[PDB]
Parts: sequence; structure tokens; C-alpha cells
Amino acid sequence: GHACPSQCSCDQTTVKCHSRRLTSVPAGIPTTTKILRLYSNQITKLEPGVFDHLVNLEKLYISWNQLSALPVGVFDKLTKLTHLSLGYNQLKSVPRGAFDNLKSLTHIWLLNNPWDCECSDILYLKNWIVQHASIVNLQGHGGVDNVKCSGTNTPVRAVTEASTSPSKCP
Ligand SMILES: O=S(=O)(O)CCCN1CCN(CCO)CC1
Repeated sequence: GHACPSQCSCDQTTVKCHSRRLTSVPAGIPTTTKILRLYSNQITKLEPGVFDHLVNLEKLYISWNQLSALPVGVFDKLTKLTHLSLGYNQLKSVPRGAFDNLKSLTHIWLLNNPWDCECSDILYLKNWIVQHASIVNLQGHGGVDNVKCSGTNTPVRAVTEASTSPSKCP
């Protein structure tokens, strides 16, 4: 069954693509998928729309990669998502409104990214983690104060807008 990507193992609605030295999200993840494990790989980029067919997805683990950014709208179709891990990546910000369609989210992991607290792109993440602090970095991952600024390890929630500039941005 090539409904299952050759690089992953598919246990009904649970797709195991983790710990497989992958450099991109495999194409053809089955639309039945409720749990997608993509953690512990060599992914640096997500293609725009890569998850859009996974309308049933409840858990998305993409921690322990080298993701340098998120495309605009990449989570917008995942309206059933309860769990999202982005920990242990190379993210400097997330696009404005990245989480806004994730109305069912109960758990997010954002620790151990080089969040760029000098750049105004940080402000959506800062406001969002203050608003949704109770779901951030749960299960012994250090909570909302473990979303930390690159270089200083100051909690992102402590960043004042007056500390940021659009001109210190990529
Ligand atoms: O993915 S991270 O390492 O950033 C955070 C780990 C999150 N895991 C918590 C425990 N569950 C399993 C037990 O509930 C899997 C996800």
C-alpha cells in the first residue's frame, strides 16, 4: 500500500515518520491520519500547503528538526488539532496569525528555538503565548517562561514592543 509513504510506518490513523533522517515532509501522508510524528529528522523547510489535505489531524509533532521558518498559513486547515510540537528547531518567529484557526489546541510546545526578540515579527508569538500561557510547554517542558529569546534567554512573554523594531528583521 503506497497510501503509506515508503519512508514512514502507518498504524491506522497514527503515521510514524519520526527518527528517519528525513529532509522534507513526505508527500502522500494518508488523509485518514489523526497523529503525525515527524520529530527527530533533518527538516529545514516546510512547503506551503504541505499539511492542507490532513483535515482529520489531531496531533502534529515536528520537534527536533532544524526548521528555519514556517510558511504563511501552514496550519490553517488543521482545525481539529489539539497537539502541536515545534520545540527544538531554528525558528526566529512565527507568521502573524499562524495559530488562529487552531481553535481546539490543548497542548503546544515552543521551547528551544532561537526566538528573535529584537525583531517586531516576535510580537504575534509574544501576545499569543501570554493569551494561551496555560497550554504552553506542558508535561515537564518548563511552561510559558521556557519560550526564550535568543542570546539572552529572557522569556519572550517579558518582551516589550518598545524593545522591538521592524528594521532588526530578516
Ligand atoms: O516534542 S518536544 O520534545 O518539544 C515535547 C515533547 C512532547 N511529548 C509529551 C509526551 N507525549 C506522550 C505522553 O503523553 C508526547 C509528546
